[PDB]
Amino acid sequence: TKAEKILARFNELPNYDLKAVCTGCFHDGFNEVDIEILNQLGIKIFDNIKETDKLNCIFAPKILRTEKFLKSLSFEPLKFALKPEFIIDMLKQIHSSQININLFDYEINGINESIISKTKLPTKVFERANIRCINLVNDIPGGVDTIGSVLKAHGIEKINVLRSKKCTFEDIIPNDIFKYVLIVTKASQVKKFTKMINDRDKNETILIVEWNWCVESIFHLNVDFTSKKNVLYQKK
Amino acid sequence: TKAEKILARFNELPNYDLKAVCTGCFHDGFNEVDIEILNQLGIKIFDNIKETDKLNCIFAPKILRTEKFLKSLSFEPLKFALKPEFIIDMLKQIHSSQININLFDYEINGINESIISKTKLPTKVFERANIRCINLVNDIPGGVDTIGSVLKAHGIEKINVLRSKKCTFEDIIPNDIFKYVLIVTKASQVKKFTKMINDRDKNETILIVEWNWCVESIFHLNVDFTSKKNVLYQKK
Repeated sequence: TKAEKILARFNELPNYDLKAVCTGCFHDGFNEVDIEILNQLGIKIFDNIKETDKLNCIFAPKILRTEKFLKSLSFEPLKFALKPEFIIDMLKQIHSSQININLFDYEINGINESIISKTKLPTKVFERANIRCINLVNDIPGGVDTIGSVLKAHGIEKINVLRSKKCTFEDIIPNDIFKYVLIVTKASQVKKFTKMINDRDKNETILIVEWNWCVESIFHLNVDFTSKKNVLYQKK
Repeated sequence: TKAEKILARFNELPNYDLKAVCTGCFHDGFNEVDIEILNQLGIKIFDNIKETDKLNCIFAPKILRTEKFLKSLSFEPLKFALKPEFIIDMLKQIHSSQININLFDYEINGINESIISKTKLPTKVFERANIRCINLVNDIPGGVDTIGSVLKAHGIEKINVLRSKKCTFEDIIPNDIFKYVLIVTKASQVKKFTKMINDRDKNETILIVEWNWCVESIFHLNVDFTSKKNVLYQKK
């Protein structure tokens, strides 16, 4: 309606083909007209992530530890990671002919071409890393449900949640290299799991890490097993 | 079949999803079984470029000035530019567990990933440059046929072929910002077309360049109007 009018002034409207979510921006959302204008430029911003929407883009001010940002690094592929100013400056321009904006002026820092291009690979970061099944303490910040959803988007097949305190060796699943992989928060957890596994499956390989180990692996789309950062314990 | 036999030895074969052409390589072609193998890896190598095959990949030993290479820069997008060894090494492994090969070990030397990502844009390079209709001399090496279709793949709408030397102003087309854009071969052509356009359409803008001006624009997926390299004459 009012949008057709605004856009009618334009001749060669680009189709950007962006199927995006946003994080840490656009907190006011968009009015009906801006959504229609965007649609015309082939831009849609989805409120939630759905596999069927074939998302290929994230808007964010910077690298953020959010569920959406982390998952965006599992898009197939991730086409662009852009600052919200791209949308803001484009709309302001249209609201005043032709659109001249350089999409490449708005790339998020630290999300470089080498990383983005890893999303074109046939594998996910944890599949490449041979971490198929993982154990996750249930006391983990953010809630076990969101952590697991992120880890599964990034190639982990089985997320086993361990009851804090209550658990025994039988509750632990192996990884089908490290036979046992655990994500913990407390150093008393590290000792408890080391004892338990050496008692019940002695001489088996173990990797115990904290959440930041995964997060950093995602941010780089590579697990560097030679690194000692965020590794709490390992037996190989 | 026999390829299945060969690959059945493998669990979790990758799906590279490559729709490729090759240039400067695979000159012996592939046998029936290697093609079925590649097929199972999600790799197909087409003999020619067809818009509807939605190609996303080129195999080449290095950056080449072939029609196939130049056009691969107009893929939507170009996902990988890879050395032929990628295919050779992997088929070698296969004919002899699983496939252990790193796609990124085979990136073509001297390709800028930031350049390849411009293929993700909604526009082509000459469309961005507002070079829509050009004039091309007929003695241009490689022939007008191939130069013409390379330019069209990269956003130029009309290619007007000029007969030198029996040539008049009426044989020239304007670019519908430079009103007249000419690709020439010889210094005497530069002088001729300047004289002619100034006489018949005085005080109009003119850009006269060498073929290499277009080739380098394509290699960088950018026409840099600030550079004078490969420019023979301009009046702005």
